[PDB]
Formats: sequence, C-alpha cells, structure tokens
Amino acid sequence: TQLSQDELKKQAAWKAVEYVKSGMVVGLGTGSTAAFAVDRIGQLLKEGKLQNIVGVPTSIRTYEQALSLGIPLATLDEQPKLDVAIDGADEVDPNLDVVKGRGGALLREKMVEMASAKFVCIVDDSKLVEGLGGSKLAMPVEIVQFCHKYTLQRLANLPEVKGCEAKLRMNGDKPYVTDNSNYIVDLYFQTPIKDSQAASKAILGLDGVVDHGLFLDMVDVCIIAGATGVTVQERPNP
Amino acid sequence: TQLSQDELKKQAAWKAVEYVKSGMVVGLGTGSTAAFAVDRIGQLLKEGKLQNIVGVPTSIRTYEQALSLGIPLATLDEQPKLDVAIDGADEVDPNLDVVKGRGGALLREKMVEMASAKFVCIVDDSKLVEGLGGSKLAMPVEIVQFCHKYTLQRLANLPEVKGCEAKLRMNGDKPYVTDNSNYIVDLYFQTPIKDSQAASKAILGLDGVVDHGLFLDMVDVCIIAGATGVTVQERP
Ligand code: NA
Ligand code: NA
Repeated sequence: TQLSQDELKKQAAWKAVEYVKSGMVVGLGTGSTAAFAVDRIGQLLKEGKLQNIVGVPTSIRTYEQALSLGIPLATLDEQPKLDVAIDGADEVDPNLDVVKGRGGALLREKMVEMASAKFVCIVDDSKLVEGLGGSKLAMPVEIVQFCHKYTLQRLANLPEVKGCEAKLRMNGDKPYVTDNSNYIVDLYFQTPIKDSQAASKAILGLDGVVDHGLFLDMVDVCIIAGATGVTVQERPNP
Repeated sequence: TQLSQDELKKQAAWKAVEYVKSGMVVGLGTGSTAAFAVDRIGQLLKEGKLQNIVGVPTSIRTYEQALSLGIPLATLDEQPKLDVAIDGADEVDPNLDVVKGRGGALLREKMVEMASAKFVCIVDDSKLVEGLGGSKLAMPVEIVQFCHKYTLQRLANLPEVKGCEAKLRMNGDKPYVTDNSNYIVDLYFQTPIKDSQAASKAILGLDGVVDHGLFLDMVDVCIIAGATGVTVQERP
C-alpha cells in the first residue's frame, strides 16, 4: 500500500545481491527490476564490500549501465560459466517457471542464464501468475524472417498453445528485429498454457522458430517483494 | 561405369519430375541434383507439357534459377500447402531419414519440405549410408551469430553427439553466412549418430541453435540413380 512498485523492485533486487560473493562471475539481467540489482552491485564494488567481480550483461542497456558504474564486464565467449545470474521476469508461476524476454533481450538472457549455476529471479508480486501466459500480455517467440506470416499462423495453430492470439511485433513501420536479426511473434493468452514443457518443445520443434520466452526449470530462487514484505522462494519440488 | 555423377544426378531428377502434375504447388530444392529437376520443370512448362505450376524455392540460389526459367513462384506465406517437393540429400539411411545442408540451405529446405504432401528425394547412389553421420562428412547445424564460439563448444559437448568434431563453416577466411544471416557449425562423426531422434531433440534444445541438417520422418520417396539404373524406394 505505501510501497510503490519501484520500491518493491528495489527491495527484491537488494536481497538478491546477497547471493553475489567476491570473486564471482555474475550474469546481469535486463529491465527495471534488474537495473536496481546492477546498481547495487556497482555500489558495493565502489564501497569495497565486493571485490573481484566480473559481470556478463544480457542487453545493450545493461552493458551501458554496468559500464557507467565501473563494473568489469565480459561476454559468454570469455566467461562461459557464471556463478550467479540475477534477472527479472515478466511472469512467475508456482513452479518458478517464468516468461521472459517480453521487453527484448530474450535469447541473450536465456543463453546467459542457462550458463549460470544459480539463477536468482527478482520480481515485485504483480508478476505472479496462475500459469504461464496468465498475465494476458505478450509471450514472445523469436523466429526467422523467411515466411514469417506462415510461421505466425503455424504457431497460433499448435495444439499446445491452442486458443492464443499471435501478432508480429512491429517497431513502427518496420517489424521489430532482435540482436540476431530475427523477428518476434508475440503470443497472447486468455487462459494459461496448460503444459508449458509440451508448449516449449512444440514451439522449438517448429522449423522457423529460433527460441521463445518460456524459461522452464531455470530459476533456482525467486525473490518476491510485496506489500507484506520480501519472500525468498526456493524452487519447489527439488 | 560410363555414367558420370552428374549424369546420374540428372537421371534421378528427371524421374522425380514425373511426380509433378499440372496444377501443383511444387517445392524446389537446392544443389546440383535438384537444379536438374528445376531445369526440367522449367523446360516442361515452356513446352506446354506442364501447366498451372507454382514453385516455392528453398534458397535464394534456386529462386534465381527458377526466375531465369520463367517458373511462376511463390512462398509459404501464399502457398502454405505444397503437393510435391523435390530436393537432394547429403546422406540417405535405410529408413529414408537424411542429412541435408552441406550447400547451406537446410533451414528453408526444412520449412518448405515439411509443408509438402510428398517429399521426393533425388540422389546418386554415393549418398546412401547405413547410418546418419556415417559418411564422415558434415552434419550441419545453423546457429545464431551471437557468441557463436560459445555455442560451438556447447554443441560439441551434447551427450547425443559428444565425440564429434565441430567446425564453424568458412567461406575462405570469413565465416559462411546462410540465406537467413546465420552461421553454420558442421559436426563430423567417425561412426554414425547413436540416436538421430535424440540428437535432433538435443540440438534443437540448445539455445543458440536455429535448426539442423537431420531431416527425419520427412522423405516419402527416394529416387536413386546408380550405374545399374534408377531405383525408386518408398518409405518403409
Ligand atoms: Na491452378
Ligand atoms: Na543445402
């Protein structure tokens, strides 16, 4: 009630930075919640409370932010194994399966976080969903440019996502393009995806798809900030 | 004996074009074998032997070839259902599972041929293998450019292929770029892949991978030209 969404995001972020220890290679997430964690890491480095940190950014925005804070930076090519990654999420379900990449940086986030021994996800409690898709907001699929209308229709008609709407993401007059020159088809649900693993496999199995925003069996710890306080949720059913 | 590899390829190609009937939407393959079939379709149209054909090219190269022949063209966006697709293969195993993409066009070939009611594969008999990977030549994987060095190492270490060699495909001193602006990592095996379906799943499951050259449960008919003559094998 008194705590704004931004204040909750920052509370979750600071709790997550407690998983960062001196000497670690850290995956630096993207978006407004992650930006609070990047700033906290930068602050702690400046204060000498952390030392010998290398960050791997997941977006141009994060690269620029971390560079401005003086955080040493590397790429996955240079540091292919990360100790901890901290990132936000667009949706979090009761399994700690998440939708990510809605705002961009989908594949980079996925590749960095798959390379991380511990993935700490930070959210305010508005990101909790009954099931993936349940926010009714975009669930992104990265696709090749060739025959993108065909692929969009193919996606919308996959049994595993039956009932969704699908829209090619536009950047004004031109289709939006990812870091890898691919297009995005956003899927929109009115009820959650029933079997997220089956949906992930079916979408990846579609020739023409590069990747998608279902980040399954990846998050190890979710930090959830809400009006009542901050909850640290280890992944259920280990 | 007297027949050269190119002559065998053309024999297979001409036999495959017999599956093309007036009225059809036809997937047009890529590579030297398929090019003979594209040229034959174009000839038959010019001669009036075929009518009402639309072609759907699997590469920029084949688009250009069909353009030069006057074959009406479309894409899956306009013709999502094809009647017949004719294409080559790098390896053909006993069940008509194949490896493709040595020419770079695996992705669009896969999309086009997956949309085709009948996929006719044309080869000379040097392409037949007992098991996929068994040619000891490239099993291609199309990957995104971002951190491709990283992706190549992850690819090489997947349980399903671990043991192979993995090489970023080069065009001289620069990496090869596909029609989709991606790179290719070619995997090289000394013995056939243990489980091609499992290898397909694992490779597709690797974030950074676009698609790969294992074309499983796709070919319906394989036309094989060898010194003895032309053989027609339907899917077991
Ligand atoms: Na017609
Ligand atoms: Na090819």
